[PDB]
Amino acid sequence: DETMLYAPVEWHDCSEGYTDIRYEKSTDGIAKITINRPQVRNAFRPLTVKEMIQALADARYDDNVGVIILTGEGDKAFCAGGLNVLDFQRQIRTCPKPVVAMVAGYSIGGGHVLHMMCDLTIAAENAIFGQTGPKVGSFDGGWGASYMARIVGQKKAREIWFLCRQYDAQQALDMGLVNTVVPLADLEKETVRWCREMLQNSPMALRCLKAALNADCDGQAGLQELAGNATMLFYMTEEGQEGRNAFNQKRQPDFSKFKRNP
Amino acid sequence: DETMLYAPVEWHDCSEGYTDIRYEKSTDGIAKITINRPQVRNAFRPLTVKEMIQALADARYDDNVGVIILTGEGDKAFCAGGDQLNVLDFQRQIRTCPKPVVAMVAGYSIGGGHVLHMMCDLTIAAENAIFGQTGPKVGSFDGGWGASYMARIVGQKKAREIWFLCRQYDAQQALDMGLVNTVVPLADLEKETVRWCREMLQNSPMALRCLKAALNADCDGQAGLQELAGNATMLFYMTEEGQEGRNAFNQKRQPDFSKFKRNP
Amino acid sequence: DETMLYAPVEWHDCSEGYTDIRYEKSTDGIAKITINRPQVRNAFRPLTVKEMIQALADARYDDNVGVIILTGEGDKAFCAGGDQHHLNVLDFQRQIRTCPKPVVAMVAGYSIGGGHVLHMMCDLTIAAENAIFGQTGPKVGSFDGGWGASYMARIVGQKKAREIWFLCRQYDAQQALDMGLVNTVVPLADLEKETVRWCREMLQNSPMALRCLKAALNADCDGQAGLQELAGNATMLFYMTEEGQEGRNAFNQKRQPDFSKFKRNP
Amino acid sequence: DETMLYAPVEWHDCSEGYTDIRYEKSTDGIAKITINRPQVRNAFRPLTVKEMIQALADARYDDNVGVIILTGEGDKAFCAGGDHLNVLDFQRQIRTCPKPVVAMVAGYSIGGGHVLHMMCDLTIAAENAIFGQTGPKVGSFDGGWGASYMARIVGQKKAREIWFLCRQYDAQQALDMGLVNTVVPLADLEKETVRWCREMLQNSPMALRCLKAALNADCDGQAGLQELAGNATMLFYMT
Amino acid sequence: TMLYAPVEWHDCSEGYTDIRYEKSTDGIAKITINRPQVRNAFRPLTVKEMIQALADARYDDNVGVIILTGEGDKAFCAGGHHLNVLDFQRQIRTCPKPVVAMVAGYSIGGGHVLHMMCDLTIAAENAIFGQTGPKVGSFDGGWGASYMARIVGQKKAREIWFLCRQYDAQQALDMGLVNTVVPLADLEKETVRWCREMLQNSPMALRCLKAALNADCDGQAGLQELAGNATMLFYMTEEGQEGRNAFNQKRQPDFSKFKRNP
Amino acid sequence: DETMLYAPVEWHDCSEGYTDIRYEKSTDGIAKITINRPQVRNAFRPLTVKEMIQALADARYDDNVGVIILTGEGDKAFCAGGDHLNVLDFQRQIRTCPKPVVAMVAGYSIGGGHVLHMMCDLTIAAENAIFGQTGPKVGSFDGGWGASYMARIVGQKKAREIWFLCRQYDAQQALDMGLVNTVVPLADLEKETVRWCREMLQNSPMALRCLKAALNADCDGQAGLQELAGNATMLFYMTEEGQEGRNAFNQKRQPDFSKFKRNP
Repeated sequence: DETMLYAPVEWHDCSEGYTDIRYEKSTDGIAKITINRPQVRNAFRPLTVKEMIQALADARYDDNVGVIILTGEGDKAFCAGGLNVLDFQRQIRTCPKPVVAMVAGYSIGGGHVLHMMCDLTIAAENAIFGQTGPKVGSFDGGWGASYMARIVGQKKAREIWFLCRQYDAQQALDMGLVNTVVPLADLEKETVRWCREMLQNSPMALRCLKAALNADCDGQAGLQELAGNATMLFYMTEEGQEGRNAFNQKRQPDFSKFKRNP
Repeated sequence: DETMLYAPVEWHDCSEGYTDIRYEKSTDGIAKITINRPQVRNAFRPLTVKEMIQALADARYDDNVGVIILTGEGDKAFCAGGDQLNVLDFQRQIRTCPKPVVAMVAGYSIGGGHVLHMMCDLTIAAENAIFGQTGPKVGSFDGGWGASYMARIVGQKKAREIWFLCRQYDAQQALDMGLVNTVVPLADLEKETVRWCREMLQNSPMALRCLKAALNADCDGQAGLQELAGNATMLFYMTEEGQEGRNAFNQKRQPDFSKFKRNP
Repeated sequence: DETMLYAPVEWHDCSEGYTDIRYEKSTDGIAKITINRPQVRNAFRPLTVKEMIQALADARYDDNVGVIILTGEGDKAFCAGGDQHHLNVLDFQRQIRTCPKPVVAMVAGYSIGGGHVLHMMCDLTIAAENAIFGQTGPKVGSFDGGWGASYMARIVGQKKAREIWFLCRQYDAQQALDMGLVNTVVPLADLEKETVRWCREMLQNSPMALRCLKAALNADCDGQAGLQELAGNATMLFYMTEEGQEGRNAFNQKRQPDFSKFKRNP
Repeated sequence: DETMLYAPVEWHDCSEGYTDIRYEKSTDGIAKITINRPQVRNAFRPLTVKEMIQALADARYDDNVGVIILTGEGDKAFCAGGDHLNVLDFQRQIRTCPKPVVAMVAGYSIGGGHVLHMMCDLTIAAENAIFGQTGPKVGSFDGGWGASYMARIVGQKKAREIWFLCRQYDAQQALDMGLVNTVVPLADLEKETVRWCREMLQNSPMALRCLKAALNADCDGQAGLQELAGNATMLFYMT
Repeated sequence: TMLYAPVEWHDCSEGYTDIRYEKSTDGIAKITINRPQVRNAFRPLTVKEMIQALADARYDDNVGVIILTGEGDKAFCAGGHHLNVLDFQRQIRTCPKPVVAMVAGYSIGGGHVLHMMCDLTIAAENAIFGQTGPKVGSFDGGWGASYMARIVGQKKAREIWFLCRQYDAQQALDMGLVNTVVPLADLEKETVRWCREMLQNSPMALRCLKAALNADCDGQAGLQELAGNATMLFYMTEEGQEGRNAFNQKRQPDFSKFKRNP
Repeated sequence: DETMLYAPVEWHDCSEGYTDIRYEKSTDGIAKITINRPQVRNAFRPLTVKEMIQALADARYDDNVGVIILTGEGDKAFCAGGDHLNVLDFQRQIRTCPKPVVAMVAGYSIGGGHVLHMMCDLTIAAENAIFGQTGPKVGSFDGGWGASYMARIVGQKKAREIWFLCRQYDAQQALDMGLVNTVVPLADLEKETVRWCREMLQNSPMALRCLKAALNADCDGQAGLQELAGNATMLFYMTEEGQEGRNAFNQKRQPDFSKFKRNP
């Protein structure tokens, strides 16, 4: 249990070919995407987004990977800011595996919306959060606004966007913006523990819950994900197989043989 | 297979204990609930509604029933409405019924009775069918599904016309605005309704319940998500991974989900 | 009035015919449904659910009942969840939802899995200092993607909801309180005393008002299902007005309705 | 019956102080707001919009008025569009007006003028009515109720066609796709419109108000809930 | 020290009976309910005046933010025949400039719904919050209930409405019901500071973000606001000026000139 | 103007590297994606989907492309369905594409193939087009946009009929119910589709992307808001007030917005 949860982690490198990020995977199922541009507090540029999309797609399709971690190189910044990033936001959202934001230092502007899109956020004590749109003539009125309101509520979301202040780790925790705050030195340790707890659980259940939680926000786009999971489940049932069996066996499909539950 | 679809239908009575309705079941999986108060155009009383709720509850739990027909006694009225709010529980019941419910309408479907046919997944209408609301004329209204859901069927302009003026509409009018699925001769109302039921009966009962939930989900927010997510939970229990918990419990061990592959 | 709010409560048993639950009513309008399977941390089985549905329907139609308490027998568990694939619990969930009377979860000890969704469905939750909360689904290969997910997010927010479901940890009373999952935490010895005080504060208010407010709060989540409840209440109210009675009068009097006299307000 | 429905209509003038519109009321409960700029096909300018806002508020507050008709001067145009975006205010006022609003359309209902007839609860169209949007042709658009609400009337495929191509549609096309409620001969336009208004006027004004809010609530989230709850509150003060 | 500079209010209350209406050279408009006798409860005329003043502020090009408060230190607004206050709530909501509730003392019943509708709430240490409707049989099931849930969550909203208790400033802050709590003597300088931080930001960004946040709640009504801001943004771009330019240049619009971004 | 609409269209081949589809572009800005498996009535397999995704992404990033046509090789079929859920990504991609996507349907558009034409903004159908779902008949279903979005097109009664009975519908029936935009002779399918595309290409591309996002936003909750707001942000960057932020940084000074109006 605990000892297993805190066992060391061996990161296998998969960064070959990438320029702005590092991409790594552990034997037990964690993929980590790290923004590697600390000279600029890990702000992203178009290439960085293109690379993260590629890396996240890789994780999605790697059947040994169960959880993805998003983080920034170093301890001073997760991501200080930036529009292909809209694609990336959708990709995080629709990923059937949990994505955890591991935040040390600055998570600001587009970088702040990135951590919010992640299913969970594990913050270090030196973490700082905030938006900058209105101070620099910009804004994210998509998930950056509505989804934030679903995390911290309408009063706080309006404060965050309208004033563009910075919030420390404690403030973030108190408003329910991050899931937990740990000392900088234990950030990886704690983040890896949370991932491992999720890895012990049913991947199909996580996938359906994530779609279900998205469906409270995304209208039909959410229904598409939720119903897609239902369809996938249905193919794995006897009645769902009677269809293909109808072909192979070459005959009329017979569902009269199947039961009808209330 | 028209000789099969239009094959004769053998109803079997199950109305013992009911006063205001008849309740019958065909040998091939169709349940029929008939309002039996033709003297007042099949309007419903609270008793009529209680009975309908019981009968529908029965059809839902009867493993031999795949589809349900809702209709009125005779050829002149489906249901003229509340005999001039228990009906609200019945509407929800039709809504969340995991089997298709079909309104077979001859003559009047008015007021509360018009909302009834609308709640049904499909409506098969005789050429003599007449439709419309009466609330505002008689100082009342159904601002629930009677309003919003109607708008998901005929569009906002037509829904506003139907409710604000309270006119009556003939079968062609209903058909043209998409309020009913088909119009057939009065004499063929039952054979045609039965054919539609049989076409649905040849399809997967699980696929139909999932689709019904999915279509409701476009309208019912979280209540819709509950229906849809509830179907996903049933499905999951019928898979290997969805049985590991149970297997694990029975074998006195920890569940191991590493045995299962992570799909993209 | 402290004295009135903390006055002794007089319970009357209405458990006859029930096997898995107790059902009691107080002289001052509180109905209490108690899961009575403490040997299994009050886990529910199909019979238990059929019984709660029936007791809740009774409370719903009892004009002398204004509030309903849901709880578990003893101090060790509220409800540990489903017992050892039938899903009648979903009907029960909808029944709690559409009940026009406030439903309060009184939680001592464990509220886990399906048992956790039950307290969340309740309008309010009063927790004892020994209460423990959490889901188990993913940990045991199952899930509740209905109100158990979406409605939970409307209570604690999306970050916490994903955490609660993805990790399946257990949370203590202060943890739950801090995240807005329960309404208050009180000593275990005073659980019923405070719960009854909360019920009585609600009982001082208008049943019709609570009914409309509950429907309005549901409507922010339940789309057309929510509008149905809200519109049903408007319909009730309308029937209690002179304009709404002119229809029936015209009929009784078999003349045409005349709404000409009624003002057409802004 | 029909005799009552088709009885002569007698308009009393309430246009004093208005420049771009006419405003009249019948004693049987109809208020009529007419855009009066036929020289430019009844296109509205900012002044026209504040006047309409002002006339609609008057109508809402006149307890003897149960239904409002919005129309254009003459037989050639209902409203050919905008010539400040205060029309968004007017769209919301029509929406939240507790009384039915009927668009009476002769000729052109185009661009901003098309969105105006759609906002109205009902649309009675003459045989010469022509409908359509123009935004994308002229490099603008109405992505509010002009898009979403339109989809709730004619469906998503048609709404995308109307907006993406900006064609003009005749009265028969409009009727077939559910865009207008009826089509009548140009000379019977007011006669039929007034008939529809009188049928509504025979009904419960409280019922109409609650239903309109209920139908808005299927589209306007919490803002629709606010209207509906406001009605429950009004009903409560009568129990 | 620019944020805490003194504030010069200019009176614009001429003609009003129930309210005071003032403007700062700085760009802040302040609508003050002036009925301390009755704890600043509003009557229909008060609402009519508040609607008129808020419209003035909306149309005053020099005003960027609006403050709503009650006269004195004992009450913001104790509550409320015509329900014109519903129109005022919708006007606060659709106002393209942020509206800040400055609360000293009681914000109860209809007065509580009023502070909630405001984008932000600044409370003094002596502020008291809560509903009273069911105590009287009345109720606000519009934004008064659903919107409150979007602020404090469903459990807390049902509690607030069903029991009708009073909550102090700390409790309101702990639930996320108000944005901050400051001493009574600092209420105005703090509120002015928050306003000035907003006044330094892009007004166009703030209006877009306010519509985006409303849009998560108000369905098509919120879409109308957001799209309307899009239409306004479009008229200020080269492509959105091709129609007007084509006409002035006596020629047909030509959009082939413009790029088609991804 | 009609002369221009019916001018010939020259397609330039961009099919290099594709196995299951053809991908072509006209000089006036039309990108066409053709499912090229007529021997199986143009059913898609996972590879087909991956290729369609790549081609649509290319069309999206091609500044010279303003409209996209999706069609199937030959006159007998648009797409007969699946030949495995990567198609869901493709549906999302058609939805969020900031350029109009037009389904050009000859013959069969069934099952997964029917949902595909429905996801397109518009559908131009030939006289011989046939439409329908098959899920429940073969123990499958599309409860996402296949259900809810369909209902936003033809209404809830028709949607329930289409899914529960799994019948086939001819071109006239489809037109009648609002499932397709127009029906043209088979021989003119190409001609008419290009005309419609050309009508769109004369309009503002920015206006079209904004309207498409606004129309999606009536269905897709926060996912639709992301799209609409994303367009608002793009518009904002093209205004002087948006540019003050970038210019400030560029000019080495803190941003100042006092210069801009505070419009009502």
